[PDB]
Amino acid sequence: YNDLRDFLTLLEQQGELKRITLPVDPHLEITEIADRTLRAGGPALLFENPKGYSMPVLCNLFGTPKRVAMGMGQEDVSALREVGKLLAFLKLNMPTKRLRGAPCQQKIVSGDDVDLNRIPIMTCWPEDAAPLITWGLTVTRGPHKERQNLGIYRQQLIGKNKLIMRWLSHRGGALDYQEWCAAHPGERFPVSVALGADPATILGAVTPVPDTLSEYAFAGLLRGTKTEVVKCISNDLEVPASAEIVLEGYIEQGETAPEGPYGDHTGYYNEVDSFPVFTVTHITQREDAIYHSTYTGRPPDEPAVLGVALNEVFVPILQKQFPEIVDFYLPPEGCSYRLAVVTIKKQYAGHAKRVMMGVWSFLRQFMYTKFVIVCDDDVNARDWNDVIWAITTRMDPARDTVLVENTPIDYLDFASPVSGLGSKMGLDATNKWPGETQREWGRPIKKDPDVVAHIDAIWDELAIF
Amino acid sequence: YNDLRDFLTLLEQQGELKRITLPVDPHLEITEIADRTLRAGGPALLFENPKGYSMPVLCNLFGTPKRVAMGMGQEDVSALREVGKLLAFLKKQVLNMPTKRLRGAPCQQKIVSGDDVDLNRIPIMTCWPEDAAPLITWGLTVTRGPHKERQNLGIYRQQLIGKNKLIMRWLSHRGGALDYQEWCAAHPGERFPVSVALGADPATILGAVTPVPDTLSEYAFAGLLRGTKTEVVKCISNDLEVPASAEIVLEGYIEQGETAPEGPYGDHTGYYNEVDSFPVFTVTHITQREDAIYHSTYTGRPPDEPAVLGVALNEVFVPILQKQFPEIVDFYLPPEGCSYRLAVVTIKKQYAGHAKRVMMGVWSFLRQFMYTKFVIVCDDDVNARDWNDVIWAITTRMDPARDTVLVENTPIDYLDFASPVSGLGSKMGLDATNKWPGETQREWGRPIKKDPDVVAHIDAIWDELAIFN
Ligand SMILES: Cc1cc2c3c(c1C)C(C)(C)CC=[N+]3c1c([nH]c(=O)[nH]c1=O)N2C[C@H](O)[C@H](O)[C@H](O)COP(=O)(O)O
Ligand SMILES: Cc1cc2c3c(c1C)C(C)(C)CC=[N+]3c1c([nH]c(=O)[nH]c1=O)N2C[C@H](O)[C@H](O)[C@H](O)COP(=O)(O)O
Ligand SMILES: [Mn+2]
Ligand SMILES: [Mn+2]
Ligand code: NA
Ligand code: NA
Repeated sequence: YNDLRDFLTLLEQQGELKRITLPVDPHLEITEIADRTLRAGGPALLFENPKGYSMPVLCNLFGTPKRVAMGMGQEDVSALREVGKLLAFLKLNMPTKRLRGAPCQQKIVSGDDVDLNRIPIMTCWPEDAAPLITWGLTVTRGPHKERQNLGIYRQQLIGKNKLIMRWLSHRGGALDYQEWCAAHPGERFPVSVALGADPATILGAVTPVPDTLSEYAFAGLLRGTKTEVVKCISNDLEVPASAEIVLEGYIEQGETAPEGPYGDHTGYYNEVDSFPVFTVTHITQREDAIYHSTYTGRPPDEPAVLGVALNEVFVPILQKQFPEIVDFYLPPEGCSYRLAVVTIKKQYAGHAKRVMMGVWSFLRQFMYTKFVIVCDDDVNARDWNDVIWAITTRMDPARDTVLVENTPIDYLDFASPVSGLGSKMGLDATNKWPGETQREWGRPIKKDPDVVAHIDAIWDELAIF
Repeated sequence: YNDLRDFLTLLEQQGELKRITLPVDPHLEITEIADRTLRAGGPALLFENPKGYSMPVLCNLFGTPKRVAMGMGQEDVSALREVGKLLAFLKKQVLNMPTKRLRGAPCQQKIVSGDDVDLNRIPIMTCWPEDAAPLITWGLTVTRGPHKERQNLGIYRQQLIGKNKLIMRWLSHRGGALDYQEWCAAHPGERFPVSVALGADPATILGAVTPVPDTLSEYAFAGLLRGTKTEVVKCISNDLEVPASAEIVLEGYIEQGETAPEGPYGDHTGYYNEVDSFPVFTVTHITQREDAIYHSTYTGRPPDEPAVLGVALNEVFVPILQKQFPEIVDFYLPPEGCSYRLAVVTIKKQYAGHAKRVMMGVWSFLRQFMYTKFVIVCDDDVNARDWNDVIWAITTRMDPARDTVLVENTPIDYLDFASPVSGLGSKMGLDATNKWPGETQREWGRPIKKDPDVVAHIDAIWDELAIFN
């Protein structure tokens, strides 16, 4: 049973983990180092000597797509499509195996002894309001079913034992809380947060499984074995037995705090807003605990890289519905969800428009995607040289652009005319068939596949780089 | 005086030239290798062992903008901006800079003529699988008209159609085609002398492709880029002058009335153009160096070497645009947009609506951009040349329907089959600037700026951190 430490050893053996012994400040400096590292596609980083703390800080864990694949037990990034077919089928799944004891409860501190200032919580960007917890798996139950939701919600430090719980309203945690308030007026909402669980559990948290299903069950499928958990000390929620640190407590109904500003995955600061306060009554941890953290900012960042790997999971699901789709890609540069490029085997005049409408309606992850570019299958969706070529040689802008107004848009997207509402643009860059054009369309240059294959074979021997 | 061989030694010293000793076919395989190389921003390539020939093939010479700059003697590509300002002023007496004529030159060490001429001995490349035939792609075609002394140099592609016959595919507004057309009127039925140089020095090659006036010889502009007069030699069979340092020269004539169906050939748009008739160039002499090297390239789906050349030569217009529109910080036409079809412009925005004035300027000020169908406008925090910045701007600063300008029934290239009607089509401008009060009623986002003190500290300890190892 691989916990997180086993994963770090695996990475270190493969030159995918680097230990920093120099003094480095959790205030701003770690983010700067990790940002350079990620942008050059370097290793995961373990800062063994954070200025002013004894607990090492692990970050950039999932800063390459390879390391996301490795964290699901697979060799490479193409294996992620198979986990996508699996995800199709859930739309008996395996419960958790509850241990009687666990390393994450070796050292326990509670009540007045709780001090989150002892943890090397990072400050990411210069005008961020305060230190911010960024890799917490938040565990909740609602009042109406047994299912335990795991989510990643950022958490601002506001006291020795107070965090802000910044879940957006469509998240599992926020729905569970909202229902608890209606169904049990005035009663404290139990909550627990696990830091540094095994990678299958972490990636399971972030994969959008149904709300009906526990993210613990999915992680079991990725792992091949049941997720090992332990009952929390102060509530009936279960947390991963291998966790490095666990926070337990509750949300007092009505209690809220102004959150942020914080730099966001779009590369801008979110302005201040109110969210629930999470009161921390217990902090449990391993001997030798490692603090797992990250940051978001201008893309690409670790979330963006996670998001590119998880898009591979969705390709199969889309292809099941739309078998004409050859590839489907959401570039990191587009803030991970705002632009999609789709390639198809076009079969009839107008086909591109059906595909756009499918991207905008089929799955909710893409409901808010404001640019969609559709191309033929001779275009590599992942290369702007091909995509721009297609746009500039197969479109007449006014004929081939679809605009739709008053559509749902992310409420934090300041570029839309009104919060929550905006337009979308679809670019039909497919070759135009009779009916779509009265001109003689051009015959595109295709490569000889035998020449390509021969050059693949002798490429290393050629030794050009 | 740097000839081409000196340039290749310079490149090799800097890891910018790679010699391939493996057997490689000029039919299709070289193009494939060069294409991968260029798309990964790799070196120039010298295939020392082309399957079925003894003459090495040089390609991807100018596949990088750096190497275009190096070929003009410079560190970087901006020196072309100074040429921008110079070309402005002519609309400078010692820009009446002639050629220096040598008697004898390495390009005439080995000579072959009449029935001995066999172009099949040259490793002429076939670029794409459905191309009609092997194609000469880096020939500097030299011509004189009957009415002035000026020698025009152009690059016109030439299909192989016989042991001693090429098709001369010059479009009708080119210098060569005008010279020929005038010769026919002024000397009915007389053969039109023409010569083609392969593998000249880099300043000559780059000069050939610069858009100088028809009044001026492209040999004179190369002299300005070089700093010294272009060294030439008289041809054997005519009075035209070719670069002394050329690796190979073809001499001959066009027989009036003689034409051949040309192509299909794949071209810089990434499509095949269909068959069409052009004059036939009859080759009477082939002169060359000892150890001659064949310089070639290919055009196809961008980016290719022509596109990269085109991008470096557009730097010439930035200064001219900036004189008119000083708000413009950068102006870039990516190769992947067929070199002219999309432009990205960055500005210091000064008032609501500013992006729209700029779009209209791109579409109206200069003729080279009249036919540009997409324009993206951004602020000066965006590097116009990095799709990671440009896509970021588009996706964080636009509402698609509010911020997109479409205009219909505008001039479009007649060969752009994607427009509804030949010569007529729409254009799109994307305003991706930050929206000011008036343009939006929302509170706009404040971007994340780094602490310069943090950055500086990390620069200092970066090597000691040793993240790579
Ligand atoms: C990986 C990751 C995902 C974050 C995230 C972060 C990371 C590292 C941070 C901490 C660096 C900064 C932004 N975080 C938030 C977030 N979702 C959310 O509602 N609020 C957030 O603050 N997301 C997304 C959220 O965790 C995923 O969408 C879950 O799949 C939601 O699960 P649920 O649907 O079960 O609630
Ligand atoms: C660099 C380069 C430029 C080509 C070119 C090529 C290259 C490598 C080829 C050979 C690979 C394939 C497409 N070529 C043609 C071409 N112009 C033309 O009329 N027919 C062509 O076939 N162009 C452009 C043309 O040579 C330039 O516009 C010259 O500046 C013309 O000079 P002029 O204005 O003095 O006639
Ligand atoms: Mn969930
Ligand atoms: Mn000319
Ligand atoms: Na979740
Ligand atoms: Na020219």
